[PDB]
Amino acid sequence: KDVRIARWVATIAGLLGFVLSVSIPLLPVTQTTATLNWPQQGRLDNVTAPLISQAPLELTATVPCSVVRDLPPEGGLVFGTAPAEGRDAALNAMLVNVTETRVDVIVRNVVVASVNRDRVAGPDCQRIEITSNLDGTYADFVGLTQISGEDAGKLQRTGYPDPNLRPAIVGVFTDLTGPAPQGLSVSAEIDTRFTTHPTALKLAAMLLAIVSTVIALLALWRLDRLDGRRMHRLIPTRWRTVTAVDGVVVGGMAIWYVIGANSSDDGYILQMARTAEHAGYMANYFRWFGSPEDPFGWYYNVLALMTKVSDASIWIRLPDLICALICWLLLSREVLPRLGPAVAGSRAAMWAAGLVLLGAWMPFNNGLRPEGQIATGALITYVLIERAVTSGRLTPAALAITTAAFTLGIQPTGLIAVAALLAGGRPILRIVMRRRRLVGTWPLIAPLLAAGTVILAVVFADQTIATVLEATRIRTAIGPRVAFVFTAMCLFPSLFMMLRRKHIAGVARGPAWRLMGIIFATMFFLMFTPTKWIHHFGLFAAVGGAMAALATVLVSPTVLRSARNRMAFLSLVLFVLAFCFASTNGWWYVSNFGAPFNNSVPKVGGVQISAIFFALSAIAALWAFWLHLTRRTESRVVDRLTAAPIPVAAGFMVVVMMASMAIGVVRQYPTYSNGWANIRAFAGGCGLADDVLVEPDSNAGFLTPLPGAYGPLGPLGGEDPQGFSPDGVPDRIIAEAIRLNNPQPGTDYDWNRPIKLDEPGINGSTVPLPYGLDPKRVPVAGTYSTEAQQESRLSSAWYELPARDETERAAHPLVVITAAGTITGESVANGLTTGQTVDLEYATRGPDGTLVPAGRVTPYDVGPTPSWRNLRYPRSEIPDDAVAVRVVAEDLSLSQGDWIAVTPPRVPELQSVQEYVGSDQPVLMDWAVGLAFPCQQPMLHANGVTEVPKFRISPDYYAKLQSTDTWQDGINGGLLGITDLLLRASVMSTYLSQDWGQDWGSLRKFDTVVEATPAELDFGSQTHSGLYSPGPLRIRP
Ligand SMILES: CCCCCCCCCCCCCCCC(=O)OC[C@H](COP(=O)(O)OC[C@@H](O)CO)OC(=O)CCCCCCCCCCCCCCC
Ligand SMILES: CCCCCCCCCCCCCCCC(=O)OC[C@H](COP(=O)(O)OC[C@@H](O)CO)OC(=O)CCCCCCCCCCCCCCC
Ligand SMILES: [Ca+2]
Ligand SMILES: [Ca+2]
Repeated sequence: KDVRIARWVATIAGLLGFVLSVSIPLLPVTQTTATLNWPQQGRLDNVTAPLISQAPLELTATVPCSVVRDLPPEGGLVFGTAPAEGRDAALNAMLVNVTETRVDVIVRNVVVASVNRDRVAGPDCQRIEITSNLDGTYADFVGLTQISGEDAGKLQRTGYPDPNLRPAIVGVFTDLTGPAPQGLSVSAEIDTRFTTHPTALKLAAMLLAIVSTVIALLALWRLDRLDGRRMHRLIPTRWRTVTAVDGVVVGGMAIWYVIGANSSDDGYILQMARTAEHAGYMANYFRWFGSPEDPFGWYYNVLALMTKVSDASIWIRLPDLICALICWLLLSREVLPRLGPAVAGSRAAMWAAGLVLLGAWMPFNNGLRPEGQIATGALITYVLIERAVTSGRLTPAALAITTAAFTLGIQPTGLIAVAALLAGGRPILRIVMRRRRLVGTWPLIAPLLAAGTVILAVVFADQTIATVLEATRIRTAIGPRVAFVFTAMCLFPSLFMMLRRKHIAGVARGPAWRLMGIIFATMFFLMFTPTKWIHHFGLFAAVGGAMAALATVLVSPTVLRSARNRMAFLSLVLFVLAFCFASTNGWWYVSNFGAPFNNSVPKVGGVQISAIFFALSAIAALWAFWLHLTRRTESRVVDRLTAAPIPVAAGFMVVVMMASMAIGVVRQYPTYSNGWANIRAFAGGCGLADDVLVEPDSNAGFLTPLPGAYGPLGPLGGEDPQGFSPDGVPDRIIAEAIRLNNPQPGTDYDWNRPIKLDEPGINGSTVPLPYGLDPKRVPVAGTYSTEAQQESRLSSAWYELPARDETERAAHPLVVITAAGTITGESVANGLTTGQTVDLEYATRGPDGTLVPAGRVTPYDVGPTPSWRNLRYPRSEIPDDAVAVRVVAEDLSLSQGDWIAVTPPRVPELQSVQEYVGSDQPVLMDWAVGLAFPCQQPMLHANGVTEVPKFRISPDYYAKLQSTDTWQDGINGGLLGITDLLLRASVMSTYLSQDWGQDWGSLRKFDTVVEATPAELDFGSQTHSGLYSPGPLRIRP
């Protein structure tokens, strides 16, 4: 017979799936082992090898005694794991130095083996053995002994047991030259516990597990088919017909996909995905020491396989569109009819569902973070559980358990899906205790275990359990957007109306209560979550639309035979809308450019709009009170107003968002907008790089001074300069920064530079200059003083503008003046910045062959005050009769903090970012700017080692200072330790093509402290047990 066959098959297949799937984590795996030796080509030349883990698994080194005899009297590095002139190299690295009397080994601010030099060069000493491993950091000087102290007579071994004392390796640097001596050699064993590939056994077990689970579910299907019920071959009318709500939702989703905003964590996911295939494992790439997101990481591998085609924004986030359409179909054609005949008979409920799904999908679930996919999985789970309860079969329950497992394996906030299994638990238990009689217990229970457990074969493919435990150890040791509450405003009324009246005429109790309990359970899980509650709201997009479709029926006049309650509900909706129109931080970093309200709350007329909604709420509530006092019923006006409040509210918010985005596009057309760039991607577009402009050499367009008799200030002051002095700038003023006395991460080389220069400029200046300006070609004038103050003027010489041509005039849209002080100028974030006057006065050549002025131009001064920053003067605001131009500066403030400093102007020689950086140079793109710079190549990493970057792109000042500098600091596991220790940064002069007051971000050039070349690593392989760990990593002292 076939029933007994299917029983046996189900049992054996499910048990095998459970066993093998539990065993996948503990099974062996092949790891590639890299190691690094510094003398490579038999010559003493420096070498770079930036480890992303900021420490090796072990280090050994051997140094003869003769090398000390070869250096000069003032020797230096015999070797070091970072350059001696680097930033905090003596705090983060190993250094073997010779200070003219002592041969010192300095591990991180710790002096191990400090020994005289006249002994090491003697005839007794032979070698120096240095070893840093988990057992400690020790150094032995063979042939010698301790002469002084309590340790006298015993060997010259010295050091400390501390596994957190292992150095940070970004190379092997020295000061020696020539051939290599016999014995000098280091050996670093790099940590590569994450980059692996499976054995044949593990792979075969995973494949057999998936096959057996499929076999078991097929056999359980053949067992569920024992009842005479069948699926009819015809499709129903609802899946065949099409409506207008379908068109509205689909069109809105498409238009928002192209034109609309994007989430905040996009570059995070994109850079992880792009670097995963070269690495060999999904790394976070910004934090936590190259540790993976592998326990919740398979969607990222889907994105990584997608990146092999293109990295555009219109392709990599197609899953959002797919999942949106799937949610809409499953919600309109499987969720609403099963709630009852009332729902799916009305149109208002369908409009409510569609519009709420739109409004919740818009700010959050358009991007790359998987919140919308989680919502889709939860909806699929609910649908399959309801189909199981209705049809009485157990296969959709198993498929729903599988879907819940995967939805949890996307992101830890997928536990919402599991809530469905907690709601539809007792029905499935009833089914199991009902079918236990006909067929036994194990044929049913085994496939469910196999379904729940098959996720371990996908989640632990390229990883083991020890790696995951280590990654969690690091993540726990180190630390860790319009408001929408349609969810709550729809959960409260449906809840109270299901509690008030027991049974509703034409509505199902079970499905509604299950949906409501799902939502309450996940809100419970989320209030315990340390992250802010409002950020995780895209999970309630589809289920929230379902609850809205339910709520629009439980408040209509067909059930609520009282007007006062409906007016109260209207007051509630309007109060909610006011609370959502007030609390809005804005949009995030590229959608907030052309939006109407960028630095305020909405304000039309003469007072904010939230006040108008609170006022409408007040009228509604007082009207309800009057209805209560007149004790009337069934007034036609209320039946006209309270026909459908929720769809009207949702449509209002939808139209608001779409209008904001379309206004941002039309107001900001030729330069960057999300929609314009995405439309441009089909034609070879590259995003913000196409619009952003940069000066390769920031001294290229300095204008020629006309002839004149001038003073010691030079041509810049001019014929009566008062209160301006060439060295009139404070000690430490730098480019786009403030130079706090205590340091910060991710800072340029200008911070730690000296105060004064060794050689003065043309005029008697000593001030450093920001953007690579050579003080032998660029004068300065400033008014800061310390003995007594005075009112200061400056009116420079007429600087001859270049020429009168059209192509040149098109390529040269600016005249720029570098200045530091409190200067007035327009902007976007904060317009009309009050302060002192630095203006650009232009001329028109008279008929006598002589000059005479016409007017002035006011700048666009974006950037931190009182930093060295570029002041922008467009050439569109200048008449084409212009031939000459001068600076006019006034200081009418006797306070010691209101000071001015200026340089001469320049018509820069610009070009785009894509024309200079290209798509082959490595770049350190922060986690905010990856979706606008897709064509740029990030700094990959493979086998523990990274690539030395040549550039760094970053967001605006406050975001760089508050978000990225702190996230990927070296103390927390980021990449800026490597760059701060190995490289020296310098900020560049960048502009945006037609928004001269917008702060798109910053571009920084990296230069090398010392000349060096990449390393030739040595490879091998080892097979592990699955539970193997070579001790813990270094994360903390
Ligand atoms: C990767 C994501 C794939 C999602 C699949 C969703 C398909 C939805 C649209 C299909 C068109 C159907 C037209 C049939 C028209 C039709 O006859 O309706 C098919 C059936 C309802 O059938 P009838 O209406 O004939 O049912 C009898 C009733 O009329 C009487 O009550 O609806 C379903 O069961 C749909 C749900 C399938 C869901 C299966 C999902 C299982 C795979 C899980 C994927 C996991 C994703 C992981 C997380 C991201
Ligand atoms: C009831 C059964 C339902 C179907 C269950 C899924 C079927 C199995 C398909 C994936 C097995 C993994 C691939 C083999 C594993 C293998 O042999 O290669 C393991 C491979 C090791 O490669 P290396 O470490 O050399 O490099 C990989 C790197 O290049 C990328 O990280 O790592 C991967 O590529 C990670 C796999 C990502 C997996 C992406 C797929 C995620 C599942 C998508 C389907 C989920 C929805 C299911 C609907 C219910
Ligand atoms: Ca791997
Ligand atoms: Ca002053």
